[PDB]
Amino acid sequence: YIRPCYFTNWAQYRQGRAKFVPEDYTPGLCTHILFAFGWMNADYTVRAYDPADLPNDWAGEGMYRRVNKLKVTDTQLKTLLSFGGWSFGTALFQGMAASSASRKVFIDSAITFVRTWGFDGIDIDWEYPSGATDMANYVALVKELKAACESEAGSTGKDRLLVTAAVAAGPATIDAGYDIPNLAPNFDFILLMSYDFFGAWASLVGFNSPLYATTELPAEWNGWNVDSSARYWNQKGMPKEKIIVGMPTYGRGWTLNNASAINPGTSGSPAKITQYVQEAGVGAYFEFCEMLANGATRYWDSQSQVPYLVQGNQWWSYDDEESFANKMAYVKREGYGGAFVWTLDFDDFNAGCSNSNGQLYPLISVIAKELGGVIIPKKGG
Ligand SMILES: CCCOc1ccc([C@@H]2c3c(-c4ccccc4O)n[nH]c3C(=O)N2Cc2cccnc2)cc1OC
Repeated sequence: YIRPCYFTNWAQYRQGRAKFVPEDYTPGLCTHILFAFGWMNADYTVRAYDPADLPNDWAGEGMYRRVNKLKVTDTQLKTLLSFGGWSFGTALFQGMAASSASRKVFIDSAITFVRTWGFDGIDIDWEYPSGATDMANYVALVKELKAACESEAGSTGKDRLLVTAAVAAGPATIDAGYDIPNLAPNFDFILLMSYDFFGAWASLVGFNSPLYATTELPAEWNGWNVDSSARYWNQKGMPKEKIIVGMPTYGRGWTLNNASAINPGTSGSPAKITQYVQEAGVGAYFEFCEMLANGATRYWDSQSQVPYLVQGNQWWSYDDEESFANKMAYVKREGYGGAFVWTLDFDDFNAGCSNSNGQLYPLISVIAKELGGVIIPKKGG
């Protein structure tokens, strides 16, 4: 079972208990660490996102080496350099993928870059390719990228670089952007972004990552859930061993319009900002645990098999130990390739919740143990 985890190189800048560096990783937590993110130049060459990624005078070894140095104490761990994300937008992807020669510049620059900095593969999180032009250029990029990685491996004798992508879970996005049959043979696996189905961008109070649909939400959304999107990628021609189910350690929240209307499918505006994530409508597991300690009421959605909590006018959809174990039993029963996490930094990665029994990574640990057979230690002696 492939169990990748996203490392974000800006989580080191969060405050106090939220500060996350690679040294907070613990062996066997993941089989793959995706480094979010690598960056691009206007000419589509590759560069570091953060100067602190490279060995420097101020931070020292730098985040690339500090993440890759994790492979000495986790001897089966592989790393990948990810490109894109939502903040990256699409204008630079659209230009880079526009021609054989613009793609090759990125492809050659990227393969060189990852071999220089110790990564075992290249992850494309273009969010999102859209339309016939994009759809064909995206298929050309992944085929040409894999083609170059095979060559480089053939020439060098090294194990071939991995070629993955974080991909959309929404049916309309999936249709407008991805020629799956022409993509599947050139991908090692895809990180299915089976979350952000509902969110503060809209008034519809819903679930970030419902495993199944619920009749509490209007039928028009029956496809916006983990099970439907994974099936959709399988049905369009991605093999299951390549579909890695996405797992959020963050949650999405709302300021209710009516404090006594607390059911899924009510209406609201973005949630109040939380202390450490500092993004309205988003919040981390280590923040939700404190809400539960400070009086929030925990609810379980039986149809969608995920929790929500309510505290005053604050309504939060999130994931916990129960929803994680239910999604992992889901992954095994249905035979998908494994599960990945967005992100390591939103789990209670240091058993720092006031409520914590000491378990490091209470959420991600369930994936190590239920998919990997790995027991993550408790903090302390
Ligand atoms: C669909 C709209 C959801 O809104 C999102 C906004 C941003 C990201 C996230 C992100 C950020 C970012 C980081 C910390 C705090 C605020 C931010 O806006 N910077 N780059 C990225 C990124 O790619 N994100 C999404 C992502 C990429 C790959 C895999 N999983 C998630 C995410 C949002 O949800 C997508």
